Amino acid sequence: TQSHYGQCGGIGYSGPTVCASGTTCQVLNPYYSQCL
Repeated sequence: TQSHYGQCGGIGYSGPTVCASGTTCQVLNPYYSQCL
């Protein structure tokens, strides 16, 4: 799973798109999404 402040992933990311419980996957850029 994607750790806090890590890239959950935007378009193109096929792995841990799920963020750690409590953190929100925020798609900042279409390809860069971070777990805040």
